[PDB]
Amino acid sequence: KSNSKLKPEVVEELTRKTYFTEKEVQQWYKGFIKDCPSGQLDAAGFQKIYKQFFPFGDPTKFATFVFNVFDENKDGRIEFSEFIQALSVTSRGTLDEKLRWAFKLYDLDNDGYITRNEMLDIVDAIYQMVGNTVELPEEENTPEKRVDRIFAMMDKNADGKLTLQEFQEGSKADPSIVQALSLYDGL
Ligand SMILES: O=C(Cc1c[nH]c2ccccc12)N/N=C/c1ccc([N+](=O)[O-])c(O)c1
Ligand SMILES: [Ca+2]
Ligand SMILES: [Ca+2]
Ligand SMILES: [Ca+2]
Ligand code: NA
Repeated sequence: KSNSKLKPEVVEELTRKTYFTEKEVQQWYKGFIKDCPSGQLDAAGFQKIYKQFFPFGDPTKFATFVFNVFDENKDGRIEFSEFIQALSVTSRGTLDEKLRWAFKLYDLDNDGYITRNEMLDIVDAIYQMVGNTVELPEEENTPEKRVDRIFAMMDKNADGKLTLQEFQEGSKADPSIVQALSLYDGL
């Protein structure tokens, strides 16, 4: 096995917690192990993954935000159970499940609201990750302008924070958000 096989009860458990079949779970564990022999992905390794996908801007900050959502137990490592569950929601979830995950990504302090400064932190990290290989349209060319449009559309009581309900409904109102979150294996 060389631990490239999971225990049977662990295969059954992870298949039951994800949109993957038993075979798919086993294939992902095999790749996870070749790429991370210790069975634990650290923040540095996560940033390397994002560094290859996005070699034009600095993805340090954004990969760290994502790393922290993958890291459901906050021990500073991604283990396979965490990895596979995060991949299942982000690649195969329903729109409501992806929106719940997205909310956890933006709710940096886990208090149930996304403030404007929280969203600005995430959106700045995204802008930095893409980097200015291309010029954006003027009305969305800073992270501030993007956050202001989002709060205009979604902050219904205009208190400077988004509840989970405001983010979900606000997200569903915008066709480009709906589109981005309704993919299954990217399609
Ligand atoms: O290791 C991975 C996944 C993954 C895909 N293909 C692989 C091959 C080898 C190892 C890992 C992978 N990080 N992406 C994570 C992720 C997190 C959040 C979002 N979001 O922000 O939407 C997303 O789209 C993907
Ligand atoms: Ca962990
Ligand atoms: Ca918060
Ligand atoms: Ca609000
Ligand atoms: Na499954």
